[PDB]
Amino acid sequence: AEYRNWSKPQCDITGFAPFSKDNSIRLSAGGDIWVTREPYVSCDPDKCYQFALGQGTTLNNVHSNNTVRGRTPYRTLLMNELGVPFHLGTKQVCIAWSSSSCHDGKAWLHVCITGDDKNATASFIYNGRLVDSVVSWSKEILRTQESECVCINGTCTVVMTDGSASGKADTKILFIEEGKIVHTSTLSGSAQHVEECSCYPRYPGVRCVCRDNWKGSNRPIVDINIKDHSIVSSYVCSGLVGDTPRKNDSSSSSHCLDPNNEEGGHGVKGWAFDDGNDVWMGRTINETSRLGYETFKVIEGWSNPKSKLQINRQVIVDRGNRSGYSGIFSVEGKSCINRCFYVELIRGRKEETEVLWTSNSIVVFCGTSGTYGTGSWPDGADLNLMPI
Amino acid sequence: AEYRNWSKPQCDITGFAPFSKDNSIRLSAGGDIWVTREPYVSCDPDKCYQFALGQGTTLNNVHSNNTVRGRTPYRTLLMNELGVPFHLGTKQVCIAWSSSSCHDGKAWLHVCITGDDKNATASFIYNGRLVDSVVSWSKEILRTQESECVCINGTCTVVMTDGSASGKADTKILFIEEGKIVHTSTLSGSAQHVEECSCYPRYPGVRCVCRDNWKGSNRPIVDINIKDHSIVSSYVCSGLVGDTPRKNDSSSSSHCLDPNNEEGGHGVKGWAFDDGNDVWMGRTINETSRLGYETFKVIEGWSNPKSKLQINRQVIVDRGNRSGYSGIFSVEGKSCINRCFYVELIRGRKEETEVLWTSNSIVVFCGTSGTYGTGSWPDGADLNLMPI
Amino acid sequence: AEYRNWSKPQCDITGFAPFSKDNSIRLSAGGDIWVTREPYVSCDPDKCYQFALGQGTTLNNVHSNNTVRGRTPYRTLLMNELGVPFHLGTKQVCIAWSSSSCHDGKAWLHVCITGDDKNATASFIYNGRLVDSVVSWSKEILRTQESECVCINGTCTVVMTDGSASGKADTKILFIEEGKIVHTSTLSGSAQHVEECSCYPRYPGVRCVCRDNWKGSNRPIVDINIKDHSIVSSYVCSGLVGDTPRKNDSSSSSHCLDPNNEEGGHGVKGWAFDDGNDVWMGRTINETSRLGYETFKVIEGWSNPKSKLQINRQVIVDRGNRSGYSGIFSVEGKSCINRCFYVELIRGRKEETEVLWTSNSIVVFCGTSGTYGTGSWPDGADLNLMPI
Amino acid sequence: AEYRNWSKPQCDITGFAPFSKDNSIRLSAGGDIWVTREPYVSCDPDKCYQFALGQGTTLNNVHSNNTVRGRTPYRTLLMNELGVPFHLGTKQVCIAWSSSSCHDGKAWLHVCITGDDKNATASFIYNGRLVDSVVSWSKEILRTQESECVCINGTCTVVMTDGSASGKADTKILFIEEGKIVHTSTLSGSAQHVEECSCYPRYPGVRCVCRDNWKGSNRPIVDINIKDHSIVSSYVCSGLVGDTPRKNDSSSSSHCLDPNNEEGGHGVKGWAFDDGNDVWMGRTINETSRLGYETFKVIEGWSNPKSKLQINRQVIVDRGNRSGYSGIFSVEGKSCINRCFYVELIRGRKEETEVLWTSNSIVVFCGTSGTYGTGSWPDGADLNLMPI
Ligand SMILES: *[C@@H]1O[C@H](CO)[C@@H](O[C@@H]2O[C@H](CO)[C@@H](O[C@@H]3O[C@H](CO[C@H]4O[C@H](CO)[C@@H](O)[C@H](O)[C@@H]4O)[C@@H](O)[C@H](O[C@H]4O[C@H](CO)[C@@H](O)[C@H](O)[C@@H]4O)[C@@H]3O)[C@H](O)[C@H]2NC(C)=O)[C@H](O)[C@H]1NC(C)=O
Ligand SMILES: *[C@@H]1O[C@H](CO)[C@@H](O[C@@H]2O[C@H](CO)[C@@H](O[C@@H]3O[C@H](CO[C@H]4O[C@H](CO)[C@@H](O)[C@H](O)[C@@H]4O)[C@@H](O)[C@H](O[C@H]4O[C@H](CO)[C@@H](O)[C@H](O)[C@@H]4O)[C@@H]3O)[C@H](O)[C@H]2NC(C)=O)[C@H](O)[C@H]1NC(C)=O
Ligand SMILES: *[C@@H]1O[C@H](CO)[C@@H](O[C@@H]2O[C@H](CO)[C@@H](O[C@@H]3O[C@H](CO[C@H]4O[C@H](CO)[C@@H](O)[C@H](O)[C@@H]4O)[C@@H](O)[C@H](O[C@H]4O[C@H](CO)[C@@H](O)[C@H](O)[C@@H]4O)[C@@H]3O)[C@H](O)[C@H]2NC(C)=O)[C@H](O)[C@H]1NC(C)=O
Ligand SMILES: *[C@@H]1O[C@H](CO)[C@@H](O[C@@H]2O[C@H](CO)[C@@H](O[C@@H]3O[C@H](CO[C@H]4O[C@H](CO)[C@@H](O)[C@H](O)[C@@H]4O)[C@@H](O)[C@H](O[C@H]4O[C@H](CO)[C@@H](O)[C@H](O)[C@@H]4O)[C@@H]3O)[C@H](O)[C@H]2NC(C)=O)[C@H](O)[C@H]1NC(C)=O
Ligand SMILES: *[C@@H]1O[C@H](CO)[C@@H](O[C@@H]2O[C@H](CO)[C@@H](O)[C@H](O)[C@H]2NC(C)=O)[C@H](O)[C@H]1NC(C)=O
Ligand SMILES: *[C@@H]1O[C@H](CO[C@@H]2O[C@@H](C)[C@@H](O)[C@@H](O)[C@@H]2O)[C@@H](O)[C@H](O)[C@H]1NC(C)=O
Ligand SMILES: *[C@@H]1O[C@H](CO[C@@H]2O[C@@H](C)[C@@H](O)[C@@H](O)[C@@H]2O)[C@@H](O)[C@H](O)[C@H]1NC(C)=O
Ligand SMILES: *[C@@H]1O[C@H](CO[C@@H]2O[C@@H](C)[C@@H](O)[C@@H](O)[C@@H]2O)[C@@H](O)[C@H](O)[C@H]1NC(C)=O
Ligand SMILES: *[C@@H]1O[C@H](CO)[C@@H](O)[C@H](O)[C@H]1NC(C)=O
Ligand SMILES: *[C@@H]1O[C@H](CO)[C@@H](O)[C@H](O)[C@H]1NC(C)=O
Ligand SMILES: *[C@@H]1O[C@H](CO)[C@@H](O)[C@H](O)[C@H]1NC(C)=O
Ligand SMILES: *[C@@H]1O[C@H](CO)[C@@H](O)[C@H](O)[C@H]1NC(C)=O
Ligand SMILES: *[C@@H]1O[C@H](CO)[C@@H](O)[C@H](O)[C@H]1NC(C)=O
Ligand SMILES: *[C@@H]1O[C@H](CO)[C@@H](O)[C@H](O)[C@H]1NC(C)=O
Ligand SMILES: *[C@@H]1O[C@H](CO)[C@@H](O)[C@H](O)[C@H]1NC(C)=O
Ligand SMILES: [Ca+2]
Ligand SMILES: [Ca+2]
Ligand SMILES: [Ca+2]
Ligand SMILES: [Ca+2]
Ligand SMILES: [Ca+2]
Repeated sequence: AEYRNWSKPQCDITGFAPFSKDNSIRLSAGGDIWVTREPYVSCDPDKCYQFALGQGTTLNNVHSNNTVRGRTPYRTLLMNELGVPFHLGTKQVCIAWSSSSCHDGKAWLHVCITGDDKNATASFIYNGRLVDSVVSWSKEILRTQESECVCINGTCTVVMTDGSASGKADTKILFIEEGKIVHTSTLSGSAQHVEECSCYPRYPGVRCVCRDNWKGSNRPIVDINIKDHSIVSSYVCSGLVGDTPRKNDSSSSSHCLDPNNEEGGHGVKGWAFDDGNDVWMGRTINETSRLGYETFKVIEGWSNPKSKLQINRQVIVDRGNRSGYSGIFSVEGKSCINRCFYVELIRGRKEETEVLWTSNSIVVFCGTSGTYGTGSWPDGADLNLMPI
Repeated sequence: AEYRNWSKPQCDITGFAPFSKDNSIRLSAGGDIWVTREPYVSCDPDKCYQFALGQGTTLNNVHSNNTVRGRTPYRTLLMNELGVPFHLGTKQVCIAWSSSSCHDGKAWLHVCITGDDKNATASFIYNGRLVDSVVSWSKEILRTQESECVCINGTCTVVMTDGSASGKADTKILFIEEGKIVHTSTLSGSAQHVEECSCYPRYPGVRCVCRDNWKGSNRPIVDINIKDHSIVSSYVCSGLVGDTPRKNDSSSSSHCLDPNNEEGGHGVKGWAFDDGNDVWMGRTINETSRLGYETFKVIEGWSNPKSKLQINRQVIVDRGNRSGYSGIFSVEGKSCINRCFYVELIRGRKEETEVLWTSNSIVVFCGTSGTYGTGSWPDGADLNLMPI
Repeated sequence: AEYRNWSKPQCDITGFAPFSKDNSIRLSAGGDIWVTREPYVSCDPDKCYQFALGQGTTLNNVHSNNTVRGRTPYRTLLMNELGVPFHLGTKQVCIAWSSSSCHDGKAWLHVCITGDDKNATASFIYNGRLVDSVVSWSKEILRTQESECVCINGTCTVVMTDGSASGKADTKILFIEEGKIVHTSTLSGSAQHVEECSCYPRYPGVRCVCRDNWKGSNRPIVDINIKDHSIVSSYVCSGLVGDTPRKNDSSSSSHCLDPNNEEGGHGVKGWAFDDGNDVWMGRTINETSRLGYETFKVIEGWSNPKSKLQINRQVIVDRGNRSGYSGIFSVEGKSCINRCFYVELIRGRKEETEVLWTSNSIVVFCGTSGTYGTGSWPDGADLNLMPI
Repeated sequence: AEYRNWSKPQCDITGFAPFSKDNSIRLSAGGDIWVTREPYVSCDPDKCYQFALGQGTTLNNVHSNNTVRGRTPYRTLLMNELGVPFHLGTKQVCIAWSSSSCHDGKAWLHVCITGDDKNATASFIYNGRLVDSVVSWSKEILRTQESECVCINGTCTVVMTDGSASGKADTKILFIEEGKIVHTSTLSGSAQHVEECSCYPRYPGVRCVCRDNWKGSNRPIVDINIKDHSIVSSYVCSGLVGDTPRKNDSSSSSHCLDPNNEEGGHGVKGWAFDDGNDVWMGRTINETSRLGYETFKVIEGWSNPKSKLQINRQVIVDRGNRSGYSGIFSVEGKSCINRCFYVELIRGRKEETEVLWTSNSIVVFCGTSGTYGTGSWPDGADLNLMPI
């Protein structure tokens, strides 16, 4: 086994094709399925695995009540092969209400945060063993990506924030080798608030596209230079913006360095990446809430804060169906690195009062250099008919 | 791991021996089992896998109501080892209301079609990743085999159809190397309508025996040449025809070039293969309905359209129980390529109104050069006793 | 991977140590467990597998009614790693209401029989593909061992019977190389009725201890020469006799060549093996019924038929508890071949009328050259409480 | 594949990081989970496994009543990958009401004990086959570690006891090569009563921290020389003692050689290990019943029976919640050997009478040389809302 260098060009992309659906909730009206949230996908060199933070309970289960809650000691990171839904034989790989995993070509790294809000613990687990742990530095909800980390030449990076959800917070980038935190750069550049980054390998370094929970409804970018541990940061220029909430298509605007100050509060995890001076991005369809899910290309949207020219729209989930978190992952082809993404399909509380639980299912698309059509692929469960 | 070439002669066949039964429905009365239809069987160099098209629901499950429906955004392609019923630990390999799959000696190809009726998308998945996709070309229910594809020297082939189900349609044959659509030949020859081909290797090409849904109760044949991509086609000469509905044995007739025009409309997926000038074929035992299942050799049935001389019959499913789709697969023996087939045993709606769902189980026989006896192997669930 | 030769001295045995137990019936009151009968154990070079004949149903399932029946089309051979109870992810490896399996060092052979009572088919499955089959020869319930077969230098041997359960039946021994029947030898020597042979390797031959459903309460021995395919047969001399029914310890007697004629009608599958001129053997504790199980050694039990001198008695299952079929299998130690055995633990109809089903769990013991104690390991379910 | 030698220095330990939690009781409220007690953790070179002792029943079952009982013939030793809950497809690896396991580099070894209280039997199962067995010597409950054994150069040591739980009793140390009992030295030194040892490699020997159930709330230490098979023994010096029950912190005293005589009756399985002349150790928070769980470092606590200076306290389970047995396991890193530990979270009878069953879940923590914070990880099920 050799370490992944990811030293290949990005695959040509014309949009994304259908790849996976798990049907989790539909399956839990007549099965034993875990209650989850903040799912994501990552792949070893052969195949892809789906992750989630469980709630330490199944759905048809009295312990399902009040699983809207985001941190409990009973939360663990679930790991299955992609498209094997989270059944009772599912492996909980570490204790965590916040997590990030990646495979460096030789083994899996997992980053797992659990414990008190003010004194949380991050564990670093590699080749099935604990190798390290750092402590919460600002004492306010140590948290990480909720999607895959990236590993170049055996050096894996992960972005972590401790701090205010609504003011300056303390963001750091760790560099992990065979499970050991070898360096710790602190955030730099113009990004003013950073959360749940969707990172991808852009040789010779790593690029991430994040959530700004404070004053931006445009999206932070982070460059990460893997050799000298340096960081620069900014915002996704595209005048069509990827956070939720945000203003409508006619009003909005963006900046290449600063938060647009537009409904900037709150947000949703999301993803975008670059194709020359253009930008591929996904986002919710509804501008203020977590309904529907679209991707597209904005022409010159990577390098022009004034561009609002989308081509290649694809509806993933239609505006009548709930979406949620979403992130990126990278798959290595014979000739190129492909970009793929997942979409958390949230059901239940607080938005849906037909039940007492909160959970998700998931849908995964992958870039293609070929052709595709339309469709829609929601969660498809009926809550009025669900275990009451 | 070298590519499969299948460059061994077809095994001496005196008939078929019992190979596999999954018992899916009876089990789903006392366990959480997937609702499925359109199963098939394919096998890697070491062992055999069963596939099927899930309904994103288990049987004892409120979402099972209405699963008679062909295309939903929740249908996914399920894959287990042969004889492992579709339990909740079953992997979904892609989103699909129409698929095919083959292993090429090195890795699995899946051809998965999902999306809108008028704008379907086919994804091509190889060695664990999306490598390609085509849109619907005629915008009228893009569909493929519902059984194994075939790969020789690392080029795999699949047959797809877009367009009318009761008039001329647009059938193409795709050639695929490591998940990459490398050529697209268009259908040619006498065959006038084509659906759901059951293809076998037959060095140095591939042979398919399909379903004409338009004016044929005789079955289409499709020859595929692999090195130059040329396609010819015709019908199965035998005067005892393989489709359902059809005319009875005294009344029916056939042609080697055109459809026969006898109850030709509609159909069922089925299979045949040649042995010199003789034809082995399975079919249903009722003329108009998917009841029972039989197999036999029609002597000179591959090259004389008047021949109705059948020998070596066997009742696979007795005339009073339910059959359905049926297809071939080829298994590489020590000295020869053998031929086997599964039979979909469809139960429930709309033919059976004791329940609200529609599902299948399966039985599998394999070619034998040895000896054998008689029996019947239906689904054997009581729908009078099933889930509410 | 080399073939098994089994060419090592047989291990020293002082009695048997506990090895495995599946508590299947106990689990089936709070889980989905297969209904089975006629279980057995066979090991690959690395580890053991547990086998059984299914009823195409789990226990908490409406279809479990009249699982007393011994031949339906819904019966399959189930195969798990030893210890892993028959849950829904259990593989059904072939269609069988009578089976025998065994690993030759390179791959598994399975010998499965299904079909009509008067025309059944035995399928031979090797390295995951169908390689041969044979028709019933006497048209009267073709059956086989219901426990492991034995393979030497890549030649496997299995004993099958077809014919009357209460008169002269037609017993044959097959030699199967890589799934292919290379020879069929008919039964020879002095044994007058043969069924359900528990066979073990004994370099260079194979040897089997069987059941006489006809006139014997002593046990047929069959002896198979693997190179020149010769058969002899006789009975287990021991005045202590292993079949059930039988006369009591004081009243019973035996014979080295003929059936004792003492309560010979009916029987049970059991086992024995030589230890110089002595015999180790198991049997039900009760004379006329399938209650309790015991093993002991009988000094000069292999060669002198007047001997009734037992020693090293062990109670495996106490006399107030149900037992059943039992059979031998051999595990290869570093320097010698060990000998182990399984006791079927039958619960349900028609002996126990509290429930409508008929199922079993199992317990497994292995030869030791060490010291051991006492105990009793029954099935331990309470049927006064099981489903309905 | 070479034997494990464990010939690396012990890793720096500043404390413990969260590693795994299995949430077994909460899951059993809506899913089929085994009833277990006396769980523990051991790892092959690649990955860890959670073992436990099954009550031969799942939780939602009639057979779960009276699982408070310690020894029945339905108990088996369960084995899953760490973080995979004891679901229906979990392997039962041998019959055991008391057990121990280690991997020696090449394969697994299981020491399992079952049978009559006064004539128990212990089976030694190595690389999937029974290699040995010894009877109960003092005919008063042969029992063993209930946590991992330890192997060095392919020789495994395990500690067993036969005799009184409140008096002199007979402890022995077995030395096992590939499942073969090669030698047996008996207990020697000032250790007066020894049970349930939590052992760990300490090249070139093995050391163990045990339970004294007779006169000592300090914990026996046992040192095992692997080369001359010689045994010394004593007690953990630290003034804060590891047993439950015990006196409070201002009353407690120890002794390096003899039992303290302080509420010395009864006990709980627990662990400690040396770090220079300091000791690392865990224990229940509450001094007299199994409530809460804590770990800390005692400065000079390994060598000075007067030292009561603890540093680095961590609460694993808060004092409102239930703990139980806890043991140690060792994990080989690149440079050094890490120490880890599990905690049993016992729920139900006798202490809690809302339900009729007794079962557990586990939480697991690992040595770290990095940093950490606080938290509490109880079992977290609601027995009020549990199955009747
Ligand atoms: C089968 O499926 C295919 C593939 O998904 C569909 O083709 C896509 O259709 C979408 C939707 O129309 C296209 O996305 C849109 O592109 C527009 C640009 O289109 C033209 O204009 C420019 C500039 O003059 C030309 O250069 C270019 O060649 C085009 O002719 C954008 O304007 C769209 O954005 C606007 O529309 C959406 C609604 O669609 C609004 O909600 C937005 O806010 C915005 O106002 C959008 O980006 C996409 O490019 C097509 N892709 C491909 C590869 O063909 C087929 O339509 C479908 N077939 C059927 C029968 O449904
Ligand atoms: C035990 O199991 C074996 C194996 O399955 C059975 O043997 C098979 O039996 C079937 C059914 O009879 C045979 O198939 C039939 O072949 C007929 C050919 O007739 C003759 O063929 C030659 C010479 O002509 C002779 O060798 C032979 O003796 C025959 O007399 C076909 O005409 C049959 O088709 C017609 O009948 C069926 C109903 O049976 C109709 O439904 C058809 O539409 C059609 O009108 C039929 O195909 C088969 O060849 C046998 N195989 C072998 C290997 O022997 C035994 O039947 C079974 N035994 C018992 C006692 O149950
Ligand atoms: C702890 O566990 C061990 C191992 O299981 C037990 O020791 C075994 O005890 C059994 C039962 O008594 C023994 O089996 C019996 O052997 C007898 C041999 O006769 C004597 O001769 C030998 C050698 O000459 C002497 O060493 C010895 O003293 C014997 O007395 C047979 O005669 C017995 O058969 C009769 O008894 C049984 C039931 O008791 C009847 O059902 C039969 O029909 C028959 O009439 C019997 O076979 C066995 O050999 C012992 N094994 C070993 C290895 O020593 C301990 O008993 C047990 N301890 C406790 C307290 O339970
Ligand atoms: C975030 O997370 C970390 C990690 O858990 C916490 O830091 C630990 O805090 C605990 C609890 O206080 C510390 O353990 C305690 O250590 C005392 C040491 O005494 C002093 O002396 C040293 C130098 O000799 C100084 O460095 C230190 O500042 C101390 O003043 C022990 O004496 C304590 O034992 C007594 O208290 C406990 C209750 O705490 C009683 O139950 C005992 O019986 C006894 O009376 C105690 O064990 C631990 O050392 C810290 N570890 C580290 C690495 O710093 C943070 O507290 C936490 N932050 C927040 C805000 O929660
Ligand atoms: C269990 O099986 C028996 C036998 O199949 C069932 O009893 C038979 O039911 C049929 C149709 O209802 C009757 O015509 C017969 O008279 C019955 N036969 C016998 C031998 O009794 C019985 O109903 C089944 N039990 C359940 C609960 O379904
Ligand atoms: C569901 O839970 C509601 C809110 O309960 C709160 O959160 C839970 C997890 C507990 O910690 C509890 O003490 C809190 O009050 C309840 O009001 C409601 O009764 C529950 N519903 C059911 C059906 O149990
Ligand atoms: C079962 O469904 C019946 C009709 O189904 C209709 O079409 C499909 C696509 C469903 O999604 C459904 O919502 C539509 O109404 C219903 O009329 C009937 O009430 C249903 N029965 C039960 C028991 O739920
Ligand atoms: C639960 O069990 C109680 C105690 O009975 C004991 O345990 C069972 C398993 C048997 O071995 C019995 O002979 C023992 O005395 C019962 O007294 C009680 O009723 C049981 N409760 C229920 C609900 O079944
Ligand atoms: C967009 O939002 C603003 C609300 O601030 C509104 O004035 C404007 O008309 C909206 N435009 C459209 C096209 O919805
Ligand atoms: C956004 O979401 C809410 C959900 O209640 C809906 O009522 C509103 O109309 C949506 N608006 C748009 C423009 O999609
Ligand atoms: C077959 O059925 C049709 C009825 O439409 C008829 O042409 C013919 O007479 C039938 N043949 C036999 C043998 O019944
Ligand atoms: C075919 O099936 C139908 C439906 O029950 C039946 O009524 C009919 O008689 C069958 N036809 C023949 C020829 O057996
Ligand atoms: C054995 O059975 C016979 C009946 O044939 C009876 O007379 C005798 O008492 C029995 N002997 C023993 C030892 O049970
Ligand atoms: C067998 O059971 C019967 C009662 O059904 C009993 O009388 C007979 O003696 C039993 N044999 C033994 C050895 O217990
Ligand atoms: C410890 O636990 C016991 C058992 O319930 C309880 O009575 C007692 O109050 C506790 N003691 C302390 C000091 O917390
Ligand atoms: Ca925002
Ligand atoms: Ca259930
Ligand atoms: Ca047709
Ligand atoms: Ca008999
Ligand atoms: Ca004590």
